[PDB]
Amino acid sequence: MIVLFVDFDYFYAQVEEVLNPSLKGKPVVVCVFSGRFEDSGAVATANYEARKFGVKAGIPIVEAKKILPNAVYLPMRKEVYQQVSSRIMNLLREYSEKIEIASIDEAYLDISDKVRDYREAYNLGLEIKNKILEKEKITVTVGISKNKVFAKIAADMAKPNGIKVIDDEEVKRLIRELDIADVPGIGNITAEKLKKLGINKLVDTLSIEFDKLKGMIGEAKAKYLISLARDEYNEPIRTRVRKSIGRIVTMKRNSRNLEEIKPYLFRAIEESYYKLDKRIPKAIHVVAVTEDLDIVSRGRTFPHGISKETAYSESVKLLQKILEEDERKIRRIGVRFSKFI
DNA sequence: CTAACGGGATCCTTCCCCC
DNA sequence: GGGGGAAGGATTC
Ligand SMILES: Cc1cn([C@H]2C[C@H](O)[C@@H](COP(=O)(O)OP(=O)(O)OP(=O)(O)O)O2)c(=O)[nH]c1=O
Ligand SMILES: [Ca+2]
Ligand SMILES: [Ca+2]
Ligand SMILES: [Ca+2]
Repeated sequence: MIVLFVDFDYFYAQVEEVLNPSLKGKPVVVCVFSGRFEDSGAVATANYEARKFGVKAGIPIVEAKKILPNAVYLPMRKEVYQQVSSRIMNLLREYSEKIEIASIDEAYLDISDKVRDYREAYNLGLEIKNKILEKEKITVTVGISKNKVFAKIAADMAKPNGIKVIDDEEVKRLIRELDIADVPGIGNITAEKLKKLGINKLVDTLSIEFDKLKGMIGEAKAKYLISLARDEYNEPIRTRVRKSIGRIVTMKRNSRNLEEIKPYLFRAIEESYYKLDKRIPKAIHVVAVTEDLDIVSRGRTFPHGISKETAYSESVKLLQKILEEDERKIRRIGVRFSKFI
């Protein structure tokens, strides 16, 4: 297998840069305002000019303005970014029928049937980089290797407008030397669990007893990491089908009053049913983010599709159950639909 | 009515009903 | 012993 992985660079900020090129060279920060107060919210992404000084995704807006008070702070316009993303994905489909769209800005291409070695796969990587910046003037990063995981690691390394190949021989040195926290699927809770077991490299998973590795990170992550360490990972590129659609809004103030929460729950349903855009769900989940950011959720499924009116009636019953069974004030209320037809 | 913070989605684990 | 569905967890974007 030769897998080609395309990852658009600083993508929300770069799209705003494309629609308004005067922004180029300046630090651009794309924020998600929450409306509790002024500048309440977080950073969706920033470009590298803003990232240089520590303004990156996740940190509060007010924190970013303390660091770069004169940066360009734009509100998030995600469906603008989605239509741009949709057009770029359609470009990628010319280079392989086997393609996996992983998120709004990442696609995996199986180029096994289109090139014979890495040298050609590298050249076609440049052909894709040019065509995207040709047709849409967006710089991307190409990562090429033998499986999805190392193709993504390659792109992580060359990330800002790069292209880089991890060959079979670098895969082996990476198995021995790459920090295991830098492996896709290993966040900090799992990474911290691995270090307390002594594992800091992928090869260490072969030396440890499986049951004690399984006992602390789970069966799936264990087989996953062992498979990578044995150089025997090879999940195929598959078309990913969106399995849920939802929306959760922050209330202007915390509450446990059913009548105060109901408008927000209903607006989540309105916006959620719009995003379904045709497509009928048979399962609904009411999702509450509590006082202290803890997410509670009650749902239920039906032998049939759910109309908007049933979504209204049932969300109230499911919301009542959340307050019946939890004592925390709710801070954000939302809804998720799944199990489509 | 301005208060130390978004939002969307996936896969997996755990528990419990059930064959 | 396992298949299945609900709610919680960890991840990533
Ligand atoms: C990391 C991250 C990204 N995003 C959004 C913003 C990005 O435009 C999009 C893809 O994110 P990423 O690909 O993870 O980051 P990026 O594209 O903005 O920067 P990079 O060049 O390093 O890839 O997802 C979030 O909303 N929250 C997050 O925590
Ligand atoms: Ca990415
Ligand atoms: Ca990206
Ligand atoms: Ca990590």
